[PDB]
Amino acid sequence: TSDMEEDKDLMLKLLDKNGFVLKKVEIYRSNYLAILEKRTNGIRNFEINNNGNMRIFGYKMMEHHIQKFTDIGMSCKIAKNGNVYLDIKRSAENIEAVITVASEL
DNA sequence: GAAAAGAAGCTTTGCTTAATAATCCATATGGTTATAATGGGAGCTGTCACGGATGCAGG
Repeated sequence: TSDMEEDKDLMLKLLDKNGFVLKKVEIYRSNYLAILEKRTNGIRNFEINNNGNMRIFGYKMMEHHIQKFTDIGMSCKIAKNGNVYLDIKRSAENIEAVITVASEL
């Protein structure tokens, strides 16, 4: 969707803004991937699904980071190896909120 | 005889997970300590009845 395009525009705007460099930005399963450079704060990528949900996924994230993203109301799915899903709705205010909580981790 | 409806048969896809890079950490191994530092310790103490093998000795 073009809303996913514009939310990609503000996403790269606020990740490029806040000094969080990217490994690669990928359209994969027709979904966006704002992948972090290193596994910083136990986080892998800042992805966008086309199903109205931008998602933050990681590997062995600390609990207090997860609490900081449930401050802005995000779902989580831990795995058996430390893989953690973080669901939020894809919107510009959620772009600003997720990248401003990620910008203070 | 039409028309909803449900399966056959394709696809994706979010999730998992097994293979593999990375790293770190137990582990071994050896070295190296330059004053001088000179014979242990529990041994049980209240069996016991037989018995055969030493063991010693004088004729």
